[PDB]
Amino acid sequence: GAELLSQQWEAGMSLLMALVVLLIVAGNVLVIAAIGSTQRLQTLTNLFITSLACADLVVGLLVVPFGATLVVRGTWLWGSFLCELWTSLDVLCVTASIETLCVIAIDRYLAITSPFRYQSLMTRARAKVIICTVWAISALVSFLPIMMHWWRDEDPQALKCYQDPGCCDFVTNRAYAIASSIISFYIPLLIMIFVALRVYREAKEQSRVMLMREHKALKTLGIIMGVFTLCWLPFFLVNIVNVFNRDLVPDWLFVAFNWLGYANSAMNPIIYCRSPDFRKAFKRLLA
Ligand SMILES: COc1ccccc1OCCNC[C@H](O)COc1cccc2[nH]c3ccccc3c12
Ligand code: NA
Repeated sequence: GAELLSQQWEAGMSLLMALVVLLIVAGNVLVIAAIGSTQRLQTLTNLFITSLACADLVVGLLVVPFGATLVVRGTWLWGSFLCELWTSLDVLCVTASIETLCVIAIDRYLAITSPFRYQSLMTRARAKVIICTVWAISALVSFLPIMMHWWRDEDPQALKCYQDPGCCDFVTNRAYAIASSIISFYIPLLIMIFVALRVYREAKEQSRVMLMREHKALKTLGIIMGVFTLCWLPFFLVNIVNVFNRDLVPDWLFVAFNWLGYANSAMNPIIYCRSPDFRKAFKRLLA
């Protein structure tokens, strides 16, 4: 009865979760194998795309599976330490993603306003240093505050969760909710939007078939940026609203918005099918 409902729901939800995991992983392996085996896809810009695929891969392999076992079994099975590690990895991947999108926007702005300065300034070795720098900064603002417990609240319902090994709710104090949201998300979001609008203005101020092909590619990048925003902004708006008033937004919708964020990790591989070169490498690799 209660037990039959539980069996039906657990089995259906395990299946949906396996699908999501599979889509995230297969799609981002494909992006990475495509770029890694197609000389024509090995541009500097695509080094940043690979990094973005690595963040989404880590969400497919680690973040979503743990989150799935929690949603399905209705308890955390893995101990306190893995709860904190899982949370740190979650925060890391969102931070690395939006910082990397920001870099991509800046790379394109430079290329479109100073193609020659771009040429002498930007090399493989420098792109790699930029990628490492993004992951370094992202790890810094993710792991250390979570591992030093700067996020913990003193409310008794929070302390209840922190003491129960089967609770892995990321219940935070307000200061951390604000500061961490601004540092990991809002600041790079704003930078990315400001730069992406400038790139649009510059594109509008611009042989003909080659200019077309570039503009198709710029719009692809513009779409991954806009869809990332659409997928995560609702979550981070509710995160701030909750600080000021917990009743304005029902909890089920806050949770749904987190899952929409996770869903973003399956979207870029599909969006890259707008490109002939990606489409051809995908077809070939699936052989
Ligand atoms: C809504 O909770 C969940 C329910 C079921 C399964 C997984 C769930 O996710 C719990 C962890 N999700 C974290 C979110 O997936 C990512 O949240 C963040 C990413 C980057 C910086 C951040 N700064 C912050 C301050 C407060 C809350 C979140 C963040 C945060
Ligand atoms: Na706990």
